[PDB]
Amino acid sequence: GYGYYRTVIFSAMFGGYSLYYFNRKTFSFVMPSLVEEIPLDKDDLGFITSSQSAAYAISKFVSGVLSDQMSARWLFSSGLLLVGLVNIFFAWSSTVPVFAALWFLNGLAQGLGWPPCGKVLRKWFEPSQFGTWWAILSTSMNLAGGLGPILATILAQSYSWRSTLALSGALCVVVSFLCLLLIHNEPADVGLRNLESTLQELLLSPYLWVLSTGYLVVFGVKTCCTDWGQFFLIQEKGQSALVGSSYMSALEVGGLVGSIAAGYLSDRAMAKAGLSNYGNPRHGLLLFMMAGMTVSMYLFRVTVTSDSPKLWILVLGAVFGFSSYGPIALFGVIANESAPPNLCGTSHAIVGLMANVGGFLAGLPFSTIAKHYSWSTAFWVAEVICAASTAAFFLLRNIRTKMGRVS
Amino acid sequence: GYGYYRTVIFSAMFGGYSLYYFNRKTFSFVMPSLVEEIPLDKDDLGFITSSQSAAYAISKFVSGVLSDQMSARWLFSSGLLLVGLVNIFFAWSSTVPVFAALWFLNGLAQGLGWPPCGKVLRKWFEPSQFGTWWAILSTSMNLAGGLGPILATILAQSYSWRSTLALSGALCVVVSFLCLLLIHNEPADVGLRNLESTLQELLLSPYLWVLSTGYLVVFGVKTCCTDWGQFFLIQEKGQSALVGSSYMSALEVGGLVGSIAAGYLSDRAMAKAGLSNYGNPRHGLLLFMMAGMTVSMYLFRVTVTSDSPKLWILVLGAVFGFSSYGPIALFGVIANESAPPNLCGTSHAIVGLMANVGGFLAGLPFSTIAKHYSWSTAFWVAEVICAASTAAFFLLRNIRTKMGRVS
Repeated sequence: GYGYYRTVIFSAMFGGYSLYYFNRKTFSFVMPSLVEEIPLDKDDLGFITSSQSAAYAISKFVSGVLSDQMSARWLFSSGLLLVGLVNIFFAWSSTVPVFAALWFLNGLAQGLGWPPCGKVLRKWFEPSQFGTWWAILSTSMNLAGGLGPILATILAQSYSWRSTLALSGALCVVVSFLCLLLIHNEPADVGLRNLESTLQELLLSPYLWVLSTGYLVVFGVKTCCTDWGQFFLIQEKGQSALVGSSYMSALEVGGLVGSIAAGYLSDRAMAKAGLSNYGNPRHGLLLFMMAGMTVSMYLFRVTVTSDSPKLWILVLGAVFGFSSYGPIALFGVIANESAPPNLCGTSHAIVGLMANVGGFLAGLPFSTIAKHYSWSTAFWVAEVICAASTAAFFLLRNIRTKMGRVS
Repeated sequence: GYGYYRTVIFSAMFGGYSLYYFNRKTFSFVMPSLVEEIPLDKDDLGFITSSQSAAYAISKFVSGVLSDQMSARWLFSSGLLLVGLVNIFFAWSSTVPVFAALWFLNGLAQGLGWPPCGKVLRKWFEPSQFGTWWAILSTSMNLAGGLGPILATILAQSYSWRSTLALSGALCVVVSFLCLLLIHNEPADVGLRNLESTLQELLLSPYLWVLSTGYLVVFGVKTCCTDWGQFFLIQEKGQSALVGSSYMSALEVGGLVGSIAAGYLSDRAMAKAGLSNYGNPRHGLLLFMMAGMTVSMYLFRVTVTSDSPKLWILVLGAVFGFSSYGPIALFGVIANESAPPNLCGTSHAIVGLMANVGGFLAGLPFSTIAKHYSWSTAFWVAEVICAASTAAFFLLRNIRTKMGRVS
């Protein structure tokens, strides 16, 4: 049955990508037991994590381009098998360049997880339900990030880092063998009905780059607020460290509920409409949430003092988390959905490369502006870029969203 | 008397820059008598005019940078003496490379006219009256453009192109000798009271480049509408050639009244305010007029048919001309006004180089988008860029407008 296959393939892909995001950050999760066992440096740890970041940028791009050509089930379970072999070799490693090289290989293999998920969600799930199941699979990412450090500290208190990370890699190998048999990349695999364009017809479509610059701005504003809202509450808003950490936790909880709400309400907006090729019924709430980022960063910049209570801090953290992790889910939804069927993952990779560009823009120039001028000037520049792109995307909401050839 | 010097120096500079803009386009003005006398090609004529355009781009930049170092009266009357010597040599010329080289030298010498006007208006006129006298000197430019072809056709019907252009150059020589003695570049020349920063302190100020990108967008949208609104009414709006030409004349008359209204009402807004260094009281109506460009191009794009009358065409032409030539005057006003006193012309030149960039963007990529997609898609991309920069400049209205050092 078609719904039985939707349930089974998405549950296997749910557990699979939870294992993916758990083993994208396992060295981050079991970091205290490893630095108790063997000594490292701060710059050495940063080199390992930056090697993963560079390899995972390259691998998101290469895996998005390759997921259109080769199948999704083999690319998915081969990525999880490579992650498992990497963690098996990593737990039995002792010297620092072997740590850095194997974690570079894990950065290469973590990219092979999500564009197969994008191809499966593209060919299986209807556009009237694509956003909410996309949001539940990003909730699998968030569930891995939640249950990661807790049970990681449990298994690092019970067993060592070698045993925990080796059993995690062996679990990736087992879930790879048991998720190769439980992903079908199209409904035409089991005999069900499915639901021509080239790459230059995707790249010359303006909606890919409007979507990419909107995702660039939204991810850069998300990343600068996520990385420096703690210091913005410490230094220019007079709040303590507990209020800044609880503001980050409010932004994360609001981000989970905002990703799920963006998916579900954008699928409600897609079911009620969808007769024309120009425009997108997901823009009608993507713009609500980008205006929510505007109103949220304004009411967090000018209406936060040292005397305004923690309730307003938590409310504004939840509303900016809502209004920010919603659009990142929606730019992923549209980069997979408004693309041609054989140019879906390429479109999502070209959009997701702007995550790397915006992460660099929120790391070095945002901290540069916050060091030279002030923190409020830097976060206000972020609010200006986000609100100007909110207005620009409200203008550009009615370009030809369905990409590829024009006929 | 201080007001007597304001009147006399501005009247001499008024007649001077009228002679400047009349002799910037005299070969364009007396073009029919010259093509009756000697034969040319369309690409030859285009090479002459493009040589002037390139030399005048280079000369606006070099003259703006040089007007801060050397005096304004000598640079001004030396520019007018060079224009006069060029036209004296040009009227007595016969061969095509001499035409192109002398008109290149006129392109080099027309740049030497306006940054001395900017320095004189900067040091003489108060910021509570700077915009309206700036607008009257741009009205001198428009008066030269109005009385140019009319009396040019009169003097080309009476005398030849040689006699007319030679008497025009001799009038530039006479007005140069009689305007060197009637421009004082500071009130400290005659003993009146006047009204430290470096170049890297100007270039690293963000308001110069926010102002430059706003002027880039406004001049590109002005230039694409001015160059292609005729064809947009011919081809996609069903209007005849007379309605398109009268729409352009309505945009020009509206542009003159909008430049003067921007200057006068921005000086009224400057007199009523002006206590802080952040923000600019001219932004409060520069944003009204950029929103006027937005509303004007929207109500000209979607509420113009083949059945909507010529009254709505003329009203929308006047309102977009208002709302477009207002801001170009105001970006000049602010590029001269919000700059340091010894970095005024450099700031105006760095802003005015974006006129060259936006003129190229409205020439080749705008016609490229209008050839590939449609005319309404191209003008809608122009409306999107103008409205997105309207919103971005409404955000950025409160950056530190006073440029230079921070103390």
